[PDB]
Amino acid sequence: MSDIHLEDYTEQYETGFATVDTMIFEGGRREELLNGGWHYAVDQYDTCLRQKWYKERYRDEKGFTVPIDYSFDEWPVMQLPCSWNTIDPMYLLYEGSMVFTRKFSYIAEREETVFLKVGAANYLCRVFLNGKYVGMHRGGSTPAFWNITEYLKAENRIVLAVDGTRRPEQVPTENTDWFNYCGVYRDIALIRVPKCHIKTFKIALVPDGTFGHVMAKVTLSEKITAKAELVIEELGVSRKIQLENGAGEVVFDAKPELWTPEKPKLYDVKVTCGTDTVSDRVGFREIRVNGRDILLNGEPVFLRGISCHEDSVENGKGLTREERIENIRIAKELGCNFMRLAHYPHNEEMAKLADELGLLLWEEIPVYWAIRFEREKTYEDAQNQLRELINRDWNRASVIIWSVGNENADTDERLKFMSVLAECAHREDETRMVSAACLVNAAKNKIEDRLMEYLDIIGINEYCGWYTPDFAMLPALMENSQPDKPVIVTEFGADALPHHHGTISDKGTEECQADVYEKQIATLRNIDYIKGMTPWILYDFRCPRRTSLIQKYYNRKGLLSEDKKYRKPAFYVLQKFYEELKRKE
Amino acid sequence: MSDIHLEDYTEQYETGFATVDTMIFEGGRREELLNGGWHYAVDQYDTCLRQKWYKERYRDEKGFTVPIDYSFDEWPVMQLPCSWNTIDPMYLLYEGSMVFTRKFSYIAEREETVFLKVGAANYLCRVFLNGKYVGMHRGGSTPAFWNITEYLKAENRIVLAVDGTRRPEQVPTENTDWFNYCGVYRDIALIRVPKCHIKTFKIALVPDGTFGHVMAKVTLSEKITAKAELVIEELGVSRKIQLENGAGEVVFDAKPELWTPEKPKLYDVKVTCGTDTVSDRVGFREIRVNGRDILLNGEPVFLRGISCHEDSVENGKGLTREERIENIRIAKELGCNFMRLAHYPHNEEMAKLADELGLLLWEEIPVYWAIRFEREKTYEDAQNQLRELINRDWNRASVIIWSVGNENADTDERLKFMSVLAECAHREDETRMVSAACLVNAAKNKIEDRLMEYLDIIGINEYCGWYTPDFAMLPALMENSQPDKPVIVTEFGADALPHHHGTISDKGTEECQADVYEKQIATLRNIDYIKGMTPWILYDFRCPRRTSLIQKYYNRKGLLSEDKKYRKPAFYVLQKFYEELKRKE
Amino acid sequence: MSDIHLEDYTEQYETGFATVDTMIFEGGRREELLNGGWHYAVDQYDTCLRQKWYKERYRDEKGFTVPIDYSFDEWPVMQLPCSWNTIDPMYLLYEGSMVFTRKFSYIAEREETVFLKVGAANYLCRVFLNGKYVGMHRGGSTPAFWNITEYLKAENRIVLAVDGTRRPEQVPTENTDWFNYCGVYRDIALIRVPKCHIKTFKIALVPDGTFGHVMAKVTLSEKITAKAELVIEELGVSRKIQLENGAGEVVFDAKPELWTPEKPKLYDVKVTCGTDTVSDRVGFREIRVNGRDILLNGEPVFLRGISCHEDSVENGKGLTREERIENIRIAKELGCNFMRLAHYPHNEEMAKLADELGLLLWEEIPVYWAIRFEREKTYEDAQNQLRELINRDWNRASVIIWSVGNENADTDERLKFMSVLAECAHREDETRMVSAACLVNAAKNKIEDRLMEYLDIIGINEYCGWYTPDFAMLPALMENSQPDKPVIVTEFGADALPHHHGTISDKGTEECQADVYEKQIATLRNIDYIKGMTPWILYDFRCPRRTSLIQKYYNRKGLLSEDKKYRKPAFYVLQKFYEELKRKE
Ligand code: NI
Ligand code: NI
Ligand code: NI
Repeated sequence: MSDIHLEDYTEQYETGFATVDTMIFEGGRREELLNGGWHYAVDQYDTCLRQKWYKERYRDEKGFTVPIDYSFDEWPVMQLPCSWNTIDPMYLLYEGSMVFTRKFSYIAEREETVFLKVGAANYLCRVFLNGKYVGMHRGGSTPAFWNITEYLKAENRIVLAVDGTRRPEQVPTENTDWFNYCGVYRDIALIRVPKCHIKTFKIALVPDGTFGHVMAKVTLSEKITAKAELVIEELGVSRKIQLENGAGEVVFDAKPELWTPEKPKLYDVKVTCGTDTVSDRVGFREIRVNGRDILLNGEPVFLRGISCHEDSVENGKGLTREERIENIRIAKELGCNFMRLAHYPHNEEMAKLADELGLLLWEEIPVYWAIRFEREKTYEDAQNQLRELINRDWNRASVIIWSVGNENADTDERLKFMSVLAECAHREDETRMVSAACLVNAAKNKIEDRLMEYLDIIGINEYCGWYTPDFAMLPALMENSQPDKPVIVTEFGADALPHHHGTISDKGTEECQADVYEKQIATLRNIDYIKGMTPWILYDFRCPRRTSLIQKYYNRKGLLSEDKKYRKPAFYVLQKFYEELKRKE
Repeated sequence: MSDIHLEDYTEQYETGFATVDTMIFEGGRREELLNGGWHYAVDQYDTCLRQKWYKERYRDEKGFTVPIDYSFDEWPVMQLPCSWNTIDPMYLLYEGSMVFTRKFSYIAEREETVFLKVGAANYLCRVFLNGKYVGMHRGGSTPAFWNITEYLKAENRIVLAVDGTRRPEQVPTENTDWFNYCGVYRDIALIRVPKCHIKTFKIALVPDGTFGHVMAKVTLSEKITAKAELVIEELGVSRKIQLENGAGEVVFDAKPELWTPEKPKLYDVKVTCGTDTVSDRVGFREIRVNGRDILLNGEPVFLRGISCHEDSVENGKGLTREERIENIRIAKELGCNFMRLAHYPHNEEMAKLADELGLLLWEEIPVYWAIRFEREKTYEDAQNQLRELINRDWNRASVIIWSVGNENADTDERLKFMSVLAECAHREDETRMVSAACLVNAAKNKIEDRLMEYLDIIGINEYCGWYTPDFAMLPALMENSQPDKPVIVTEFGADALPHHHGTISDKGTEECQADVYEKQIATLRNIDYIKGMTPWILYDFRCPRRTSLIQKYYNRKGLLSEDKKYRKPAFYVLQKFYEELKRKE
Repeated sequence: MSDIHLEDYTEQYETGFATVDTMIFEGGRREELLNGGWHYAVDQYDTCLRQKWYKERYRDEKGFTVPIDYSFDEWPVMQLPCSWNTIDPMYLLYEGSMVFTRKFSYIAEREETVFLKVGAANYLCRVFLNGKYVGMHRGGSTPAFWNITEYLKAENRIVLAVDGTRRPEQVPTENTDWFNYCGVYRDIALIRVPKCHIKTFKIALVPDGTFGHVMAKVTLSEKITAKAELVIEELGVSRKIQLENGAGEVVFDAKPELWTPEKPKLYDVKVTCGTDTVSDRVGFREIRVNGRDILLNGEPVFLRGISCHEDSVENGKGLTREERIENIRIAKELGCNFMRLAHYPHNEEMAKLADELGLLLWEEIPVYWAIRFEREKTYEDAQNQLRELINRDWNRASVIIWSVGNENADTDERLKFMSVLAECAHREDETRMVSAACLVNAAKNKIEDRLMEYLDIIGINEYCGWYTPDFAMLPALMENSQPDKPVIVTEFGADALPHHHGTISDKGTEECQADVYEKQIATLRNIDYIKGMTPWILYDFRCPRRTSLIQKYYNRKGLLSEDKKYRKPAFYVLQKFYEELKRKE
């Protein structure tokens, strides 16, 4: 009677992990999706994992039918991918488990390996194929890959069990300032590849100040002596890459036009190896820090930014391509050259669109507030998510900063945890800057945090005029501080319910929010070491912490309403500043 | 930064407990309810307990307003008491926290102590009054009492934070076979009493075989020497009780008509002590076991029973008086003299109506499936709920059996935990029988479980013809067993979706369910040691484990549909059996 | 290309008919229903019958999948039995085909024959089992039986294709004055019987004027020599019946209390033959005609009647038991001893409830208006429906009159068709009277119709004061006529929209309807040869011919509104008349 008497029914599924080490490079690969209607059940008590519905035991050993608690083909249907919270109002506040199943046929036209990719599933995803357990993924915003070659038949049943439960030891914890959207909400794909295939492919301008050297790195699925053929036709590049034990790299001379948000030049690149082919569309640029300067392609820059969550009234966390394009267009209308994508990895199409339309990006993992920094398995979770993100987005010129977390306490255990993450980012990616968003040192009203020593760029969150209501605290904060690194003010802002007006002293009104922006900008614009800002936030987003009548379960710090149809007065305050900077160059 | 960086934000509230030791006797006490509209928020991340909204800190020390995430008087309103899951479809699957608040005025007309009673709140209830923490209750089906005398002002604000979260270490665990209804779902009351008041009052027929002696026990809120006076005018009784250190008892002669379900005679009793008065309405009966016989008032009985959950389509767990009367009336129409109230304490009005209308009762605590038997604090939770139940219902003649749990594994840790619970019940109540529902010993197909040694009556659950599909296992089971004490078959049955028909071999149909009842009765009715049965169950109830098309998130073992408007064929099978037994006397 | 180029795709299904000759007697037989949720499609073009979906050809001979236009297990679900028109507003006016399918398991515990019964399906029902065609039924209001023994497997799929299409050559034609309710709307059953089983059982009081002799006739499924034994324990009866070639009968002495509506005495009767047993619950009464007198148990009666359709706002033609009880109770409150069930066989439970509650009945087949009297296959359809009705209801004491049709033209072809139907009824049932509802002879304003010669009782429809607006035509009609047999006025009345008032000259108002009843009763009550009346009608019913603002697609001649919650003034006019007759005895 283990289905009712087994206390630790999940331990048996802690195997077959999808991790950064099972990802494959997808550029240029044809994929068949499993998007569509899946039969589903709400599984509030995790009954599928206790009773093992995926085994489909309908009769006992003696031929008697047994009672069952599921009916796969007669279950209702839900269109995947989606955040299930926005499918039906009954599911808005549901954060337990749902079980999804469908069938598909499989015929190999040649010898091939097949991966299942789940583009994102929050928070846990357990995979079953033809009655057998494939494995699981932990972490709610990164793609998960499993080699399913050995499970496939001519006709298949796949089951996905997805648990939205919040837990203090997860990354993030159970307490955040955003909405817990659950389910399988980015594309589900089948990827056929040769037995010997390209597993990783990384390419970048070498950040040596000459703008004339390009590095490319390849690893294969097998330890083999081989070569790859790299082609960049527009740059006249055709170079051999020699592979030893399935890995190799090359550095070669080239003269690309350097990518900027204003001139987002991209190049088609193609790599062959054995019978395999991949391709990408990549820009070349150098991002460095020199003293207090942020240098893009050798030139100091001011990052005119805005923060942005992955939220949608209709789609929850599963934004469409159109919604991503809208966010970039509105940010550029606002005058931005930079966007802070908070607080987790967004859909990879965001950085691809930023590559194409021209917008610098900061990408982040949800090491947020009271992470269990002492727990080794929590470190393993965080480091895997960091490395998944870096591996997924390595070739995105638009991305210039990896952030290892946000608003964590300055304790010994936090410093060990997050400094090692910062070292991990640097080791995984020699081309990009590493940052994090820190709280103000309240005792000294000072930019001072032990983590900052390990960062290329300091992010500081401050809410003077709001959570720190006395505006005079802001000039004092900047006078008290003299960092030797560039500073991005990674958050400031104020709530305003759309169309809620009052005096500038009425916190929560449009007038007060615009007044906060006026005072913030008047101080920050003349601090020499502040080299950017990403005010919180582009538009209102669902938020379980905000319950007042002038919040209505949305964080109201957006410069636009939650459907992005309406611009609040503070939008035009920030825009006027950014357009001034643009006019000055 | 405590509200965002404190990991263990709940430890500070582990104080001011409501327990069996803070209960007061309520019979004959005037109460003022706080039922009504309460302003409320969905508090998914427990923000109220982290930010301490109940302190209502609206300005800082320098007079600046600070942003806040709540608005008590402008929140929407929910009528309490209720299960919040049936209030709106958005809350059906919500099992986090909600925060409720309202105001009330208080004027003492004489010196008095005041208790707050929360009739039931699942699972945790934290109480705040005028910005101060009063305390909390743990356990989802028993009434909670706090002395609030020292918190009261002329105008008051009360805040209740109620957490529906399921946890493995709770009682029950996170895995049950019933629906997790959450909220404050029985009466909220203010109770004014003298400073020295009657704290407990227990009265029962002495089970000495004469039916002519009555015991009465009183304790006071103060450890003093005093006399109480007990009056039963209809029986010519007036007796003093000498109290010492706040406690005393007396045994006296009386000639009551003995309570039975067929003739449920009740008597008004009144007790005074100092300036305090309490009263009750009680029946007098003797319940004993002799060998394999269950004896009511000296005569062997067969308990023609049905099991029953506290479930309602419209009201969730917060059944109305009319719904309880309906359940009793339908049970009696079915031919029952007995009902198993599963698996937790029902509203105390159930046993009061059973006293009045005439139905014998089994009441139970949710020590169900995989309880953390090794954890001392889990034992403390279970023991407290057991003692709350017994103290609440001590004077209910209809209740004859306390059950200490259901379908637990026969392990050493379980045995230590549940045998000590059974000893607790025996020590707390010398007048009633103790039982539990046990699984069949699958190794021997036998009624054999180490806990049975500690019980007066053996409860056995068996599902031959259903989960044990071979009917032949049932005669084998009864042949293999020769218990020395009475056996109640506390569960058997089969799913049937209302109006879903098929052949008797189609599991899940009405015809198969009726066939299972026919074969169960044919065997059970001729087993000498089976003195009762409570088939599972009177009517269909919400059940998160049952997801098939012929279940629809209801357990379908009811003899009636979930609205009790429709009787399935198996209803008449059982009814015919019970009416034969009644015909025979 | 058969599914697209075959013009006559239905001819292949004109086989395996369910007819009166395949019916079996059901009294006392255990049945397993197939009522429940069936997966279904709207099949507007009869694609299932052209493409043969029931063969489930999913792959071609080379193993390729082929496209299909159905998905049995993933279709939506409809609860059967029902009139599909009242299931959803989208189906109210749908009268094409629908396809229903489900599965069921079958295990024979002994050698047995199995019948499928479809209690009623309007108009055509085609049956498929495990991919094979079983057969079909024609006729929308009678039960259909097919021997499916040789089709059954351990796991079965049944498909029912049901066509509601109206056709001029059907019985009824495409033009009626009632609503075309479609679908399988009475119980679907599986019936297990011995190979040699009792096929028909008929029992009645011998109409020889002694009231002391009972006849009983039995036929078997096999043409063998055997004895049956008949028992009526309450009357001290036990008699053998000698069967030869599968058939025999017996007449025996018995002293039953004679059934009347006021004292509806019934008796349990049981018949055994070999291993088979059937039983029934029957009353004993004599119905005869002598001159102009209708004699019940030897006494002249006046039939205080009302007409009644099988109509329900919520359920369409699939009335519940409660709705039938309501119709009988309201008729008796109106003062009726008699009801005309128009214009087709109602659920057989109607006459069983009339047996029990006490109401005399007229039952009728829908040979209505412009039947294709010249077409032999239309005659075959009508004769079969008549014989199905008579075989179904032979043992119902409440039924005293079989009606062979309604308001047909007095032509030579009609006379040949309907007189042979009347001879059929007489030959099939020696115990009951035969009638029909005839139009007034408009040339003579006279009761005169060539079919009346073949009837025991004359039914005349007349609408003086309504369709014949001059009331003076009614006394003229009765003056012009001097029939030699009893006359029942089988229809009169007037529209009244509930709560629609006006002057007595406003046709369509309550006042005018009451005025018509006053004048009808004033004349009819003093005509010597009028021995009964069944005014049209008890309550408003759906009617596609009535489109005015004061009709709203209902026939408004009811004495009550369509939900039977409201009694119009004419209700009390008729009630006052019937209670005067009852007062007089
Ligand atoms: Ni406005
Ligand atoms: Ni039914
Ligand atoms: Ni009126």
